[PDB]
Amino acid sequence: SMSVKKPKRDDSKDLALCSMILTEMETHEDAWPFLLPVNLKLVPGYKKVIKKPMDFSTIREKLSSGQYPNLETFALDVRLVFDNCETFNEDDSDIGRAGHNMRKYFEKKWTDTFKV
Ligand SMILES: CC(=O)c1cc(-c2ccccc2S(C)(=O)=O)c2cc(Oc3ccccc3)ccn12
Repeated sequence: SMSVKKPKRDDSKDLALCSMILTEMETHEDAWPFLLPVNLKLVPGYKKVIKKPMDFSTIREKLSSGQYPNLETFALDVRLVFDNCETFNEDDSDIGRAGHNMRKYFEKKWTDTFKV
């Protein structure tokens, strides 16, 4: 509260660390469904069903241009990729499996990087 400062984590390396995580994501063999925005002209349903599309190229651009206020906003966009993937794709399909794999990959890096 006013004039009562809470201790806060050192956030100075967050940008570099999130960039590194995103690079690891981008180069994963199963990243292929997530590299570019879902093609709204070619993918019937997508536009209407998925209210907030997100993908790794969009996140990279946002990260490179100061559009994440903090590391949590970054993680929210990463998780949004995988949440959209699950909404739109069967768990059993190649894309749905890829999404599950990439979510797991991401969360382990997230915990290992930012949870002490
Ligand atoms: C993430 C997702 O739901 C998704 C991703 C693609 C896709 C897959 C392969 C290459 C490129 C893309 S993208 C990001 O350019 O859309 C995809 C494709 C979908 O429908 C198809 C599938 C085959 C042919 C045409 C459209 C549906 C969902 N996604």
